[PDB]
Amino acid sequence: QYSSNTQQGRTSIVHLFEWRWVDIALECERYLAPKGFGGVQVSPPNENVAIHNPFRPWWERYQPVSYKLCTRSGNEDEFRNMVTRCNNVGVRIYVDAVINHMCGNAVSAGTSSTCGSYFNPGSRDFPAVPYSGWDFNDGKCKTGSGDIENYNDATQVRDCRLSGLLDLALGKDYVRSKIAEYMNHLIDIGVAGFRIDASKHMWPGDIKAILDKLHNLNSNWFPEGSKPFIYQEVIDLGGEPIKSSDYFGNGRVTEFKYGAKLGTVIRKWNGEKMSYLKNWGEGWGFMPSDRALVFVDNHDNQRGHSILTFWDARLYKMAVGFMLAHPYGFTRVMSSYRWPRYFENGKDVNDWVGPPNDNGVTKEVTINPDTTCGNDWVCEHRWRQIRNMVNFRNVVDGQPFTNWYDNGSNQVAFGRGNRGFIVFNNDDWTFSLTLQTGLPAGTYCDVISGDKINGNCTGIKIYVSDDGKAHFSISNSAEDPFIAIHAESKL
Ligand SMILES: C[C@H]1O[C@H](O[C@H]2[C@H](O)[C@@H](O)[C@@H](O[C@H]3[C@H](O)[C@@H](O)[C@H](O)O[C@@H]3CO)O[C@@H]2CO)[C@H](O)[C@@H](O)[C@@H]1N[C@H]1C=C(CO)[C@@H](O[C@H]2O[C@H](CO)[C@@H](O[C@H]3O[C@H](C)[C@@H](N[C@H]4C=C(CO)[C@@H](O)[C@H](O)[C@H]4O)[C@H](O)[C@H]3O)[C@H](O)[C@H]2O)[C@H](O)[C@H]1O
Ligand SMILES: C[C@H]1O[C@H](O[C@H]2[C@H](O)[C@@H](O)[C@@H](O[C@H]3[C@H](O)[C@@H](O)[C@H](O)O[C@@H]3CO)O[C@@H]2CO)[C@H](O)[C@@H](O)[C@@H]1N[C@H]1C=C(CO)[C@@H](O)[C@H](O)[C@H]1O
Ligand SMILES: C[C@H]1O[C@H](O[C@H]2[C@H](O)[C@@H](O)[C@@H](O[C@H]3[C@H](O)[C@@H](O)[C@H](O)O[C@@H]3CO)O[C@@H]2CO)[C@H](O)[C@@H](O)[C@@H]1N[C@H]1C=C(CO)[C@@H](O)[C@H](O)[C@H]1O
Ligand SMILES: [Ca+2]
Ligand SMILES: [Cl-]
Repeated sequence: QYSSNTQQGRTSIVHLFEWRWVDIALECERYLAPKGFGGVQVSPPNENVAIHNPFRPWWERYQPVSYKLCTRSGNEDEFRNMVTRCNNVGVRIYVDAVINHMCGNAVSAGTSSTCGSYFNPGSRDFPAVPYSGWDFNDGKCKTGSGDIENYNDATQVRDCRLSGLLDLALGKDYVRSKIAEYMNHLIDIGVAGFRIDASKHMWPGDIKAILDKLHNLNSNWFPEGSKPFIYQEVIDLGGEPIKSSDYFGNGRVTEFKYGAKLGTVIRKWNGEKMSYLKNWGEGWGFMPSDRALVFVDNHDNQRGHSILTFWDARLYKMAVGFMLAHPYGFTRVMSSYRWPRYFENGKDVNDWVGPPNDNGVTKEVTINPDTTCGNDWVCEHRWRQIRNMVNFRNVVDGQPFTNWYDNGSNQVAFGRGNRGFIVFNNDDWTFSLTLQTGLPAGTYCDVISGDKINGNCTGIKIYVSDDGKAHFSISNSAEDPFIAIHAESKL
């Protein structure tokens, strides 16, 4: 469960949040394959509640109605088509598995669902599965409300309703088997693994029991005996009885400390500075690198405070670039849509807004002439600075963190063996200095400011001399105050 199952030399997943299956299929072929992306995390592919108040929120997809592969992203045919076309060009699909719960307990009965399935929350009736009253934790939960009230009580965190979401009885072999049936359907289609939603709200032993029932990966694309990559969503910043480490038996775990601390550093908040990143990773009290799934922001926390997002583009690019250059963890890049933010007493009252849509119909991802996206899709994964850093990570794969420099403040650099070097200026004055890069002598294209195309650079050029040294100059007023060069950006 710890191996991503990506093609050799492909080291990142991108979350194509709320993207339609047809758009993902095309993206694999036209972009992700040739740009060396490892895979795609997809929104939940299973039927959910169509919520009309407010209007089709992104979070409706986290309220299951059945395991029918029928959503605003598309149907089962489209989903199969996407996985096949993606695997055929060496790009993997990872499913957002919502298996802790069904929908909100107070949702109205009926067929207000993305595949028209009937369901009745009040009577605990989900006949498209089927689930019935016996398949939920109503009787196991010991809180007065039936919901989670206190995170300092590990038992209710697992046995009670997360914000009133009906809590599946994962201790029952029947419930485990219905979930495994769904996950096995996806595996056989060709899915390479799973993001396990709300992992904290499940007993590690119940997750294990479900995983024990899973097939090996599809033997047309994957070597014999391949297991799904598992990365479990557990938010653990400390201070709670449940720990990320409790889930290590099942696979990797999201390291939420990662983006929280890096954002704080890059914003220069709380007295933090980039020079402190010299011992980044386990030195910052993070989980072991071989279990961490890392990211600057995710679909939840990009809607809250302190986290860096595409809204803070300049600092965001640096943070994502630092992450992609650094060997700690397995990296996931966010890909978002814009929504009509509106702040009222410091809260975004429109943080619920679903993907770009015309009366609830998801808009296609259009591609502009300059390779950016239209229709309000942000496409961070297509931003030159990020896309090129995704390749940087591939090129330097397996090389050691080395040649660290800092000015004691916010001017830092480091290399990856003899294959890549990166330089950051986050201070309020100019970074002008000759540094040991660890690289062979040559002219290198800065892949942040530009591209190598045939035999020239479209941006900055760095000149590495015979002793591996090169001069860097980065103004503090630079639009992208960082430079990165690697073995494949050499002229
Ligand atoms: C979203 C996230 O929530 C949980 O995370 C906890 C975390 O475990 C805690 O440690 C802690 O963390 C804080 C920490 O304390 C801070 O100090 C630190 O700085 O920041 C962190 C936060 O980053 O708090 C957080 C937040 O509570 C889960 O542990 C985690 O798994 C969650 N992420 C997941 C899971 C889900 C669930 O599938 C997805 O959730 C999203 O979708 C749901 C469902 O649609 C949506 O909720 C909506 O629907 C509800 C039914 C509704 N409820 C109301 C109705 C009631 C009547 O029945 C009431 O009973 C109830 O109380 C009402 O609130 C919600 O209002 C409505 O919004 C979620 O909002 C949405 O996020 C995530 O996307 C997925 O990634
Ligand atoms: C282990 C520790 O890691 C992180 O701490 C960072 C600091 O946030 C950062 O400012 C910097 O701290 C000093 C640095 O170590 C030192 O070399 C430099 O000269 O001065 C810096 C402060 O001015 O670097 C450290 C990591 O080296 C996290 O932010 C911390 O939360 C984290 N602490 C841990 C460890 C313990 C055990 O004592 C608990 O207190 C806490 O629960 C846990 O999170
Ligand atoms: C492909 C493209 O990537 C990069 O562009 C990013 C910005 O760097 C990023 O900050 C963000 O810009 C938004 C900005 O923050 C805000 O002021 C404004 O309201 O909205 C902007 C988006 O419209 O997003 C864009 C991408 O959408 C580079 O900075 C661009 O130079 C880069 N274009 C290049 C690169 C290539 C090939 O690598 C060519 O295809 C393209 O023609 C060329 O212009
Ligand atoms: Ca639960
Ligand atoms: Cl996540």
